[PDB]
Amino acid sequence: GLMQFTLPVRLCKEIELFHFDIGPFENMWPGIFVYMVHRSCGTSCFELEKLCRFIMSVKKNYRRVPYHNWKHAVTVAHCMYAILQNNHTLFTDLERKGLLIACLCHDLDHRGFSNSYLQKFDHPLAALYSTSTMEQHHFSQTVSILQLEGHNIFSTLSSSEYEQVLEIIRKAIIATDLALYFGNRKQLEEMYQTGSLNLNNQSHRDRVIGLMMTACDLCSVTKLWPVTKLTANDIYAEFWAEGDEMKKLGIQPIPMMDRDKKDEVPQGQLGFYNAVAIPCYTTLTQILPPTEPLLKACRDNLSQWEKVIRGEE
Ligand SMILES: O=C(Nc1ccnn1-c1ccccn1)c1nc(C2CC2)ccc1Nc1cncnc1
Ligand SMILES: [Cl-]
Ligand SMILES: [Mg+2]
Ligand SMILES: [Zn+2]
Repeated sequence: GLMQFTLPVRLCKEIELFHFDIGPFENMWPGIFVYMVHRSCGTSCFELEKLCRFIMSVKKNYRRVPYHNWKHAVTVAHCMYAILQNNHTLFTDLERKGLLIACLCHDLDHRGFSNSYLQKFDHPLAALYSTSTMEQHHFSQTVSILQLEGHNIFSTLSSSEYEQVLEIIRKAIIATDLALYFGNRKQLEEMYQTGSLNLNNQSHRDRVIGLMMTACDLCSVTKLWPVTKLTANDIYAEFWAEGDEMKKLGIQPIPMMDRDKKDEVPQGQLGFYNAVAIPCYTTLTQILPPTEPLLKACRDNLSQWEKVIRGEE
């Protein structure tokens, strides 16, 4: 084990920045993930042949959708790598192992439709899982892939460690259900402003990981303006396809899903940054101060959407 993963000089420097873009070459994203696992966790965390097989099976179970795709999985994992590297003392061995995997797997088999669409559509998954429908499916896909021959990347753990890391992965994946994030964030806010927040308490760790998962999931709003602006076209391409499908069920979609309301997108982004993204990163900065650059870049993007609304660009 004296073959080590390296990146070209510009990726080696810029991968440490919260606002790194992983680029348009798909065939380099497996290498970037392994590199992040090797520096984040260690070169000994995983057997390379099992990890490589796991990564390729995960890639094959993401779909060709505009936003919730393979590129989003790796991007979310990289934001988690940055949080882990800038808070290295706060996490256990199992948390480092589970969290990069949770992030790579968190939207497995996404079709670009919300839990709401699956309910209104009466999709079979909505019968199997009444709440966090898609997020329960993604976890179930993660478990199927882990049960494929040659894919048990946790084979060096004891039974009880394996079980714990799969419980970290399950809870991290359920927490990417944005309907759960409002509650979780309000609870961490109270806990922080009263001084009861305690990282030796497992239920509090769970809440902090939950919040890290939302931060990583939304991290597209924390890139430099030209990345953030281009990735918004991709999320809206999904939203408008879901609103089309709502219209096909005879249901008026919510405004952000109506492609006839395309001109109100800038006002939509403000609403989202003020109600969801800014509070999300403010709280995360309060709990993990070295994540400040996520909040900063999010503020800068909010500032850019305000410039668009006043016709300055
Ligand atoms: O824009 C987003 N949502 C949204 C638009 C209007 N209202 N609104 C909203 C309000 C309340 C609740 C939920 N969504 C958005 N949503 C999400 C996850 C699906 C929720 C992830 C990223 C997103 N944006 C984005 C922007 N720039 C670059 N990449 C991504
Ligand atoms: Cl879609
Ligand atoms: Mg999701
Ligand atoms: Zn996601």
